[PDB]
Amino acid sequence: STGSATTTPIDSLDDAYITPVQIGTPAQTLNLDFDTGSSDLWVFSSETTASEVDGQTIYTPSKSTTAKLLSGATWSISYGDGSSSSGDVYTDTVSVGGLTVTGQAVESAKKVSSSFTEDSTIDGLLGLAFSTLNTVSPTQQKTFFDNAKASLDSPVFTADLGYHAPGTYNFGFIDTTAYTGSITYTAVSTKQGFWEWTSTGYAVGSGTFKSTSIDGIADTGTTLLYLPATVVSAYWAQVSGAKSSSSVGGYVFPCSATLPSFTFGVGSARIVIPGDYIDFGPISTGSSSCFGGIQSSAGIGINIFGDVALKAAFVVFNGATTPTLGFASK
Repeated sequence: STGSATTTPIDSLDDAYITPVQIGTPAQTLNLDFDTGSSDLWVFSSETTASEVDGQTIYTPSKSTTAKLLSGATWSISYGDGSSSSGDVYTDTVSVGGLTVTGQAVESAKKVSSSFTEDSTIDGLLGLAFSTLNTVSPTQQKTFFDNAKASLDSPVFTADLGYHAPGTYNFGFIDTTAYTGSITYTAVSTKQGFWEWTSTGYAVGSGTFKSTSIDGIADTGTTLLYLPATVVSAYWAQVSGAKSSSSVGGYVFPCSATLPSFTFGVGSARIVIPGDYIDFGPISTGSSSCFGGIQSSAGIGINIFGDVALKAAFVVFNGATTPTLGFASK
């Protein structure tokens, strides 16, 4: 089997991408944030504290004839700075573009943190990291991809995110018309539960490519590109007036600037992120100071190849017995 679904930016800045997902019988369609950096499929629901729902579409398990409460099971995900989302667990039928998994664990939120309430465009998350990170207790549950894997024509999914435009998630096949040239595959460490790999280096604009190993994760659930401070300084040095601001919490640059591209290495191949992808707009409405899309990973503990990087590429998440990651230009 295979499935395909269009993923769409939630706003004019590509702050995140939502993909429609059918849950239950009859289907309830929720717009989920497909997240290769986490491993829980969790949703706003009829059980979510009423004052914490503000425009989101909810899953109502009592209206699904295939929903079954997973007895005694709970989940909780904590955020590095902001509270937590948590709840109970059902099993139900989940389909993405008709690709169907029966008995998928669907984590129903009883509480969500404030940032989720405040974002009416995201009805929940569909995790696509490795199932070792799934938070359900006392019985860990499998991701949608893990449950689908054996049925798929190939045990793979691909991310083709758009800049200011819709994109595609495909499961089970490689659309060879979606990229240019060849796909370069690179090794993955699954020990931390992420799609963790090593970039071979970087270049700023038309400058010299610097060969240096950059370990990090391919994370569709993170907006920006987080890299070591030396790399980030080399990039912003090329933007007149750009500087790291402690109060804002990262690099800002004059909105009038024209940003250079940024190139990252995958083996001997090169992925070029156009400068326009690095502009995240005014720090506050009406400001002429803009927020950069490449930021230091210093406080994070890991480098993150988030949407700013991934949307420049066609990305293959190969879940074969030894997983690998593929990148092609597009």
